[PDB]
Amino acid sequence: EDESLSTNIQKTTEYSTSEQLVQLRIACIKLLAIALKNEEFATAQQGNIRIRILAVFFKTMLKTSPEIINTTYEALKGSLAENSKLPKELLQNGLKPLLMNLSDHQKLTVPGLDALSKLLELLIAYFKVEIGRKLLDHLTAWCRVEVLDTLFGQDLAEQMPTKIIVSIINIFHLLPPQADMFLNDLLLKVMLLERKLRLQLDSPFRTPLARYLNRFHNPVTEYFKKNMTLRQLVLFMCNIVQRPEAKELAEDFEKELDNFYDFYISNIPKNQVRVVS
Repeated sequence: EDESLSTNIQKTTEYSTSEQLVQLRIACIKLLAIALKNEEFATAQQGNIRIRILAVFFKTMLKTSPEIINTTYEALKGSLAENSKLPKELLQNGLKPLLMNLSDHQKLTVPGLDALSKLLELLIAYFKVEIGRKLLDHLTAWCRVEVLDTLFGQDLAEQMPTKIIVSIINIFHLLPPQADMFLNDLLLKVMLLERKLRLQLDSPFRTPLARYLNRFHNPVTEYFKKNMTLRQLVLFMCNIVQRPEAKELAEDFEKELDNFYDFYISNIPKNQVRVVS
């Protein structure tokens, strides 16, 4: 009910003006991106006028509509080719409400984490990899027992904690490539969450974990070779590799079958009680 209109108010009309408003917002975003792609037309005019619309581009990554999010992500990835150091103040104001939403609030949203991923496809302002610790803290606080007791009795694809956990696992894919000490914790937590929901087939959060695993995919082969006595890890990895979102983890396994052969052949006579496994 503010200055977007002249005579067509929005407190008595729904879906007749909201779609037109969304199309108007994405059209203005496309026009600003096309104008910003032109040199000396919006770049060197008035000094900081591209900063004034990059603040708009960071302010529009909090709308709940995914279409506006995808459009402004296309605008950012088309407009940040002409990057500069001079943006240093709006980064402490653009991605700041989302990172403050990420804190000890315990009520995260799905398009908020979607916009967090779309902003997380950059490499600046989160050089400290401590976002993963808060993400695992929120993941452990979303896979509790009391919230999973609300999951009892219904399905597992229309529930809000399932979508939140899927988004949390999904934004582990775009983390900075440091020494991922959150590999073992994340893998054990997803396997314990699958065992606690007692599902032994395809699960909702195996596709974001496959997108996490095929990205690094060098230490996960050694983590797999260090744990082959676990039946559930073998079933989990054999279901992950067949997914089309793990096209490079598949060829990482095809050149290591003989190591698996020598492992199982040399480890049969040590036990001789779990040979069928």
